[PDB]
Amino acid sequence: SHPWDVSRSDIYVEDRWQPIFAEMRAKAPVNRVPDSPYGAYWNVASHKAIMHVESLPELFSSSWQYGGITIGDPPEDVDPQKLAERQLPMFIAMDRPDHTGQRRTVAPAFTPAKMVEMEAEIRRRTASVLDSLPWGERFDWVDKVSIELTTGMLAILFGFPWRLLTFWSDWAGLTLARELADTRFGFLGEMAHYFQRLWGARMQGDLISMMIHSEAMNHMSPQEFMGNLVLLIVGGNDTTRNTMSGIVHALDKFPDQRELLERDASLIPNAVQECIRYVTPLAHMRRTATADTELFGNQIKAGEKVILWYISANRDETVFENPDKLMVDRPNARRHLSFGHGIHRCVGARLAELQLRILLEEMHERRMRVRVAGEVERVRANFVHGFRKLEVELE
Ligand code: HEM
Repeated sequence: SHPWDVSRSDIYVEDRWQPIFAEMRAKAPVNRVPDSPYGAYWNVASHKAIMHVESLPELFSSSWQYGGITIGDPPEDVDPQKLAERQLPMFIAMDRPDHTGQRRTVAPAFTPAKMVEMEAEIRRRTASVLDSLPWGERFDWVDKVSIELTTGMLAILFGFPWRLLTFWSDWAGLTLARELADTRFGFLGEMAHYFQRLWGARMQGDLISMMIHSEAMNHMSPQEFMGNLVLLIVGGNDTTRNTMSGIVHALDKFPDQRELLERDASLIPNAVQECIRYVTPLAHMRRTATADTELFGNQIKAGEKVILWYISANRDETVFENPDKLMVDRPNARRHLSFGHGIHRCVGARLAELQLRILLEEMHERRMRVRVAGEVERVRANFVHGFRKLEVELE
């Protein structure tokens, strides 16, 4: 099924996946892809099947041992433990019970209590950044806004020395280029050392603080430490950037909506949820079947890749009436799957929602309107989904 091989990056760059996942959703929501630059695998394409799969982790594992949570798998041939150091264990890629203790030790930084406590500094930062922007001129929003605010946000959380650490997120987050694996492991080396120094420094409220004071994560293997660092870095970086990029693009595509949001900005909390759905910053997550099973009248064999395509689920007509339309006021926006579902569901969702609400808010104080002007580059990927560059002009 070359025709339902949706691991190809063109269709996300060319933004033409819509008809393909619709065919799947109609004829076979679950279906097996026999070969691809990623071997064989199952599409899981409907809303209910993703929620289903994701609610049985003992049976659809997300463990790094089986291969982690992406559509890629480590090797080729590759060199042994002398260079089989590459693969990174991380709690997103851990089964229970290990996952539970690891999540529980970052979770308190994302209590609602702590979002009330973090609102104020975010608002100022957003206000500032947003106030430095040149009305009339054309500039790169990704760079000037979305990277700035998100990697800003990420710095706060770690207690990082104040675009700086976004370097080794675009690095960690290409798996198809043999030649480039060495220079990648290099870069992740750098940050590992850097974050190691930072570890000893704190070791004397940030995620280091909370990780240092946790028996889960105080004694992490070199590999795991790199992997968990990759998680919290990428987790709280790329997804929010791209949502931020997609928002202005989506609204520039759907101005009907923008001028309804302009009229009524009580609709922002929901606007955030409709953009997160529309954009789907991460287009999929992976699981690996743990044993033989019926999934949706399909016989999943033990060990097979199961790809959960949120990007399809977020346009499942069973739940989203007129799905390809951005409907800011859409009353069930909330029930999208851009944060996943179940035990691994985004531990950060609330923080993202803040950043994005606050932005939409002090934007609409300045009565900003963002027009997409110059070049517009989507990320070349089947995993990350959003923009490298998005040039824009203002009201
Ligand atoms: C629009 C913003 C975001 C999106 C779309 C997003 C999406 C996701 C997705 C799809 C997962 C995997 C869920 C699953 O497999 O069931 C996830 C997990 C995670 N996200 Fe996010 N995320 C966002 C923001 C953040 C932020 C701001 C942070 C941290 C600062 C963060 C940290 C994490 C972590 C740590 C995990 C692993 C959680 C676990 O396995 O228990 N994310 N996120």
